[PDB]
Amino acid sequence: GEEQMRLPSADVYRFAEPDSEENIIFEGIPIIKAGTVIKLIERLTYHMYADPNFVRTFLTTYRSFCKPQELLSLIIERFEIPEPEPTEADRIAIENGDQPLSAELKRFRKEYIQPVQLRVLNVCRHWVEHHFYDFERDAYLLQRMEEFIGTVRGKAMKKWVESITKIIQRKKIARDTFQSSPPTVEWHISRPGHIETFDLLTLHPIEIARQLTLLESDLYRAVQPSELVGSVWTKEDKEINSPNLLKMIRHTTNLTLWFEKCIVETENLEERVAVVSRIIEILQVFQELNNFNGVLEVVSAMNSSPVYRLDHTFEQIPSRQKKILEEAHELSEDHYKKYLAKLRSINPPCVPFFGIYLTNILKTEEGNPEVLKRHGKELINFSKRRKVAEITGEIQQYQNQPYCLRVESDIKRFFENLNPMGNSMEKEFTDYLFNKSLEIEPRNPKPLPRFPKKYSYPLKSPGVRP
Ligand SMILES: COc1cc2nc(C)nc(N[C@H](C)c3cccc(N)c3)c2cc1OC
Repeated sequence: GEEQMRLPSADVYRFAEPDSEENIIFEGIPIIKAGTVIKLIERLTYHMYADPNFVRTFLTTYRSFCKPQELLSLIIERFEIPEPEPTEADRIAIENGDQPLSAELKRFRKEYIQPVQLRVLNVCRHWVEHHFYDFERDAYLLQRMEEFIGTVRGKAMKKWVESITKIIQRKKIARDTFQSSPPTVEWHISRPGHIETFDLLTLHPIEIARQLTLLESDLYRAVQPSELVGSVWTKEDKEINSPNLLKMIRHTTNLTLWFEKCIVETENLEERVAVVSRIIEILQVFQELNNFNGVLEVVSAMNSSPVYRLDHTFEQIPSRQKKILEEAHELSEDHYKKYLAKLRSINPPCVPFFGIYLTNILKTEEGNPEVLKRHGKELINFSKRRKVAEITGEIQQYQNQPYCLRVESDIKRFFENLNPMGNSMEKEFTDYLFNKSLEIEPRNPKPLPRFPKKYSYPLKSPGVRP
């Protein structure tokens, strides 16, 4: 029909081939279920309408099916639309030195070229505003973007070119508050500045929880949604594609293993009871601060193979502290049912539990195919990417919740530099922790031996009331 005849031919332009069962599948604006990358690019910059939901989802998840350099080449290719030849009558007009009517050329420029080109510029703008890290990780990509943007000509394009340049410059500059005063910083045995004495029992439990909550809040807020797409944190380029997520994972591993280390390396039973009791008090302050990430880190340490088996230690833990620990565990049961109910009911600020998102994204990545087949052709399963983007969107709704708590730089550095494993690998260190657990509390027939004290300071906690 004339609709396809008005569009450019497939021999000079790839984004005008008609829709079909073997290049695009759908789930007012239709929702894309699957398609070839060309059809995804076409609909990302569609001439009939804007689609901000799709633009946001595509730019969050495209690195799982298209490289940044390839996306830029494709949207530049999309932008470069050939114009139709003059009609026979207008050819005669041009050869006679007269102005052609150019009715179809003008209609095509207004109803197709200008909308598609403005839609490409809108993708460029969203890309530099929300995903500038692609340009920080690849200077050549930015050079190509600035060259493309800098050569765009048009009255209607001018405003778009300036906003894109403004955002890029604002991002380069960034690379190079509270209504009330925060509470008084709490000290226990260790004095301010005496970093050498800082430890689990010498720092105030309230302040350990406050400083770990600020540390974890900052780590949570730094994770970008694309660090979780396509399971890139479990792949080779994880250090470049997921630096903030890996920093959050490594913190959780170091903090959890440090709590286990403090517990099993305290051989004296009475002292180990004081250590465990202090870690439950730290969990109590994490609850008060709505740091669910911190609460579930303590749960993980208490449920670990070396700690969970310490029946002689938990026997001496007051019933009230055991019930607090049991209810924190129940946050994880029934697929984190109670945890999600608590998160949706609390008032900000909070630090959500990050692990649940990683688990659910891995389940979505492993349980859904990368491509869908239709008539022998492979289409990118975009609904899979949309589901991952919806989960990462849940992460983002809590990333603008700063805490009215004063940073204590020395305590902050103490927790940033925690290295319980030392030179050991994780598996070998956890085997050491379990073998250490068998040493301090041997299995049933072997009796419980007595061990000497290691702390030359009082074990009584100052409590959790500020
Ligand atoms: C079926 O498996 C489990 C059920 C649990 N049920 C409850 C209610 N709490 C648990 N753990 C909490 C955090 C806790 C309380 C007291 C002492 C210690 N050490 C840990 C559980 C751990 C389990 O497995 C590891």
